[PDB]
Amino acid sequence: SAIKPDMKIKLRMEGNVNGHHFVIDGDGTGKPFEGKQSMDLEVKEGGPLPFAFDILTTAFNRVFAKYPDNIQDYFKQSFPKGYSWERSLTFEDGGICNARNDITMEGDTFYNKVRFYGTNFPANGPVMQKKTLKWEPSTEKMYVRDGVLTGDVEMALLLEGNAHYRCDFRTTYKAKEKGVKLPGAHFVDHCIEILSHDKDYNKVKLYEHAVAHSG
Repeated sequence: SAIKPDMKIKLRMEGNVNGHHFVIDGDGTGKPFEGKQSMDLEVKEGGPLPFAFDILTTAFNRVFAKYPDNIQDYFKQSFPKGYSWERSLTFEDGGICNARNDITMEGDTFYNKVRFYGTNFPANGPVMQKKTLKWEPSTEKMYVRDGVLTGDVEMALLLEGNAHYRCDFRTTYKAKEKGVKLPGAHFVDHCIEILSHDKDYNKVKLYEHAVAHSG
């Protein structure tokens, strides 16, 4: 009821990876009930980025997921006040990232305040050498841990030379308003894709389709 079938999205990300500082703006639209969104991104400071753009893409909102009637939708029930999430990303060669997003809504627009910090990526590894191609489609497991809604996903970045580079996500999600009821455990399938880009990934168009289910 707060959430319309078509919503606009505004975003700013600030961050630092291996010491490199950057600022990225996003402008997008999506369909919350169909689980589809896309976004145009533009690096404003720090470009051309010296690391694989792909590590950032899942930090650029689980409101855009199709939920069936039989699973409580914690994210759509969080609005208009909104919610926040914090994520750790643990890569198999020791790279580590922490990201957060604080999401608010004004009228027909979501605003996103995103922070992304990464460290310990080996200078000779696929992230700093820009050898990544895409994330594989994934399944996030949603459950409650110590009273907090938690999503785990085992992610894989396809690399040049048909190898995958693995990363474990853990995200915690918290409604701003007390007493939004927690859902039962469930799954969210995701597919995220870079649809287009320019030479050094200073301008990128991103898309995600996500669908909640019970297994």
